Amino acid sequence: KETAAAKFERQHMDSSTSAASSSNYCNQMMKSRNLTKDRCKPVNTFVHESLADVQAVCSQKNVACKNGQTNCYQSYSTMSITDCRETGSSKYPNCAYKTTQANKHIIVACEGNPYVPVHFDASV
Ligand SMILES: Nc1ncnc2c1ncn2[C@@H]1O[C@H](COP(=O)(O)O)[C@@H](O)[C@H]1O
Repeated sequence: KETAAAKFERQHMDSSTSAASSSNYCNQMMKSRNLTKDRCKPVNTFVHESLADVQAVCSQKNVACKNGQTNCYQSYSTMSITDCRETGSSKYPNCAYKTTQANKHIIVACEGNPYVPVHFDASV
């Protein structure tokens, strides 16, 4: 079965591109990562850094989580990311997304032993 750590990797990791993310990127990735199977997931972020670098965030700057938990961490450095946002005309099963590359600090929630990312909270 798929662990929370694996789900985070599926939903949020894309180390293969540095982030020349085409206009087509979100359309393709939201589908291929199975984020459009049940509904169109409204928003989602992909991180274009190594797994090691993203895992390392769990020992970086501790910040409050949006849900009020205390297990969130902000990256000390900016990271290459791509935000995917569902368009107004997007209609499930044909989910359509605006692709936006940015370089921002990421905030992730971590759990477990080993202590690893399980939720993408924000970018700042
Ligand atoms: N502080 C947290 N620790 C662990 N999981 C969380 C936290 N905050 C939210 N979540 C949930 O973790 C799941 C993964 O989120 P996402 O990475 O957005 O798919 C979501 O269902 C969130 O509601």
